[PDB]
Amino acid sequence: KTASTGFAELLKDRREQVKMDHAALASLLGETPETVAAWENGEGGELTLTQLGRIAHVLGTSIGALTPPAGNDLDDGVIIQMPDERPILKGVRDNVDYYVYNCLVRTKRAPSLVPLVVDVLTDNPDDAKFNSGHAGNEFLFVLEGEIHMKWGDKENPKEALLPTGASMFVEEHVPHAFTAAKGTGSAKLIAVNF
Amino acid sequence: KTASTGFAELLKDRREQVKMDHAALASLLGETPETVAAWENGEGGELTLTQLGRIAHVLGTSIGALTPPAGNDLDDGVIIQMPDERPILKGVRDNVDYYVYNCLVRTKRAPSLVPLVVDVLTDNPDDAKFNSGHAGNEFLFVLEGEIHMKWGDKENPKEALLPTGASMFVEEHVPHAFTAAKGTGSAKLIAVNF
Amino acid sequence: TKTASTGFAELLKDRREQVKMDHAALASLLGETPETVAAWENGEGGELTLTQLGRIAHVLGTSIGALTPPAGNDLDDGVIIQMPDERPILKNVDYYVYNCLVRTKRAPSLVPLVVDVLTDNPDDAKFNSGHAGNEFLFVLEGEIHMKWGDKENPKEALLPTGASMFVEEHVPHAFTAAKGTGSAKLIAVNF
Amino acid sequence: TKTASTGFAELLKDRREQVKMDHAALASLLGETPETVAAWENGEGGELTLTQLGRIAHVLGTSIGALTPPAGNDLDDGVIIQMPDERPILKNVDYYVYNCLVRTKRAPSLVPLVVDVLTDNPDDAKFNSGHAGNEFLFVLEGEIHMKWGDKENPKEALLPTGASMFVEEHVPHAFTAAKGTGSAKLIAVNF
Ligand SMILES: [Hg+2]
Ligand SMILES: [Hg+2]
Ligand SMILES: [Hg+2]
Ligand SMILES: [Hg+2]
Ligand SMILES: [Hg+2]
Ligand SMILES: [Hg+2]
Ligand SMILES: [Hg+2]
Ligand SMILES: [Hg+2]
Ligand SMILES: [Zn+2]
Ligand SMILES: [Zn+2]
Ligand SMILES: [Zn+2]
Ligand SMILES: [Zn+2]
Repeated sequence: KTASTGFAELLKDRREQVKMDHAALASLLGETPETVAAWENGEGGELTLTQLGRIAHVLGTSIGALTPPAGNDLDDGVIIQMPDERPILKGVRDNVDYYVYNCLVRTKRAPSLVPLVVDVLTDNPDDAKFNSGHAGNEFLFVLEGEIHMKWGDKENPKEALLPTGASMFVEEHVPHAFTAAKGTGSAKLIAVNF
Repeated sequence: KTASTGFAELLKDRREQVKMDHAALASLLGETPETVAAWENGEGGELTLTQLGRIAHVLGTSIGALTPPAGNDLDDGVIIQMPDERPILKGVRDNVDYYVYNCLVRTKRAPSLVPLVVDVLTDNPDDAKFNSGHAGNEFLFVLEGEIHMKWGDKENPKEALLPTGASMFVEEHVPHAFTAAKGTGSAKLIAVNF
Repeated sequence: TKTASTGFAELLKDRREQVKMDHAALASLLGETPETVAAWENGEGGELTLTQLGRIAHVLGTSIGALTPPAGNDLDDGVIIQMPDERPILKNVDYYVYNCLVRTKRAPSLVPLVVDVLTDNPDDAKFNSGHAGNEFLFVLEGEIHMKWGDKENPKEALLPTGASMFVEEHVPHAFTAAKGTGSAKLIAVNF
Repeated sequence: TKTASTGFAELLKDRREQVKMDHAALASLLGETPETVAAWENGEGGELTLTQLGRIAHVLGTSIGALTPPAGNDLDDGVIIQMPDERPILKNVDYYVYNCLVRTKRAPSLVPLVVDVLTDNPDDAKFNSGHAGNEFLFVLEGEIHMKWGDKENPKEALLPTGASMFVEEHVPHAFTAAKGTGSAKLIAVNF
């Protein structure tokens, strides 16, 4: 139910898995057997990131293997966000907005799902600044106006115009950048990273 | 480059993996060693689904392990669909349309990605017919009007109203159904199964 | 068949519905009638060729593997045993005998072997090019001379009885018995 | 530390950027200053407690594991060896001795053991409740009496030297040496 109960359980499981008793694990970590027992009784909440790294190391695993998954924030399998709930970040250069990011619903049950409405306020394709690609795949859909999309190698990009209603898939690790089509003022798209 | 070259390569790999020569594999399948060799030389294109099932069985694996992945239809990591390319299926009951499905971009590199614009033509929540849930997760976003969403157990559903701009996540295997809000005529949403 | 065609029948239907194609839509793309597509979804797809399956998977934007069922279940309440008398052998030809241990469709990548290592000249060790998966090894009898990495300048280890080893996916490796000791035996578990 | 804090630093930044939060946004949600969040992303997060990490992961809609680096690499060009003299032991207490074979951070679920089985009374076999992963077993010495499934009415097998077995994830099982044969030995590979 918490980081430390989650840890207590996963710690005990791993330790038993590798056939160590409290004393063996304690001897590897500069603690008493009693202290290791306390962790497994849910008293590990004040362990530091550094100490957790050492525990994972001596158990031949990662901190992730010893900590609980993200958790469940769903309501019988669903989560809903109303339109006046959306968080917003602005893409700014020299106190000029280039993008506004309208954050749509997210869930701990699918952490890589990041959907956004992007207001695209630059209509100078020169302004497009390449990222370096995502860990995951991405789906885009043009809601308003027309997008000038660039992808691949920032030095010699591939480019395309996407009118309203166009849809696109960008594979993991593919660098990309976009603005509105030259001189057309502004555009809007939905981007779903997953 | 084809089903049969893909198979030829995967067949040889598996057979070598389990330490069988052509003769051993041939003796399990009612063929000569030469025939099995021919398959590995790319001559398996006329093998039936049934015969493939038997080959997979005797090799202790699945037909999928012996056939190539979906393939690559991307253009330097991307695929784009223009708005007048979209395929359409209609949800019809007694020659009355309830839904129109406007199929957005798909790719063999991520087969479970199925994005749709759904025109919702029924505004009677009684008309909502539950599916039985998806293999994958689903993201929804209301583009026009207002949606009456139902989910969970069809006998005692959970329900919510989603106005324009609302967004929603439905976990794998969660049954759901939707119409437009009662009496409001019609609505439109984007649904991204992934 | 029953399982392949019945499994194909169910997954075909699921996938078709998933991409919002009715029988008529799918049938047209394949040059078939809707009744033919219906017949496949009724379990009558057993005579479809590998090439035809490739085209169905293509039009459905997916793979043959996605439209076909997993390997079956050959376990007896979660377990499968192999008795020592029941091992298949393949004799890296004449100087290694491969005694195949238990395998299961529920974990097709698991391939455990007892390898009889009959060469004791490390100079003749022949490097493979690496496995697709990891490997665990345990020296059962004798003493093994293991080589790995770059065949031109390999890492090496002399491994007495009871030694154990892990070889990561794609790492080239070779073994012989230790120079002049005759023969050795290991258990190799590819997983 | 270096690796945990440096790894946290990089993944924190990636995730923050991914969900479109600047330092100030993240800092406010955590009751911290933006300079503090900047300091973490500069490798100064080593003293963060398990509880504080839980809250950072919570606000970022993810897990601690997603914000922390994988287990390191302890391999020598793709390989790790363990010599027979180097086995850790745990003595299912007094009648099983567990001799730990080679393990690696590159495959943390791989736990191979030599199990010395010192009880030869099948009546006393104690059932575990099943593993999280699969298991491969090979009878090294003697003869094993294996039980599995329902402890109330188990499936059983007498397994002579050289027998091999696969036990699927979550299947309860127990073993002793065969009645009155004294002792036995197997290699168990959990993977
Ligand atoms: Hg945000
Ligand atoms: Hg935002
Ligand atoms: Hg369609
Ligand atoms: Hg469609
Ligand atoms: Hg074999
Ligand atoms: Hg064999
Ligand atoms: Hg141990
Ligand atoms: Hg041990
Ligand atoms: Zn992107
Ligand atoms: Zn759905
Ligand atoms: Zn090998
Ligand atoms: Zn076990």
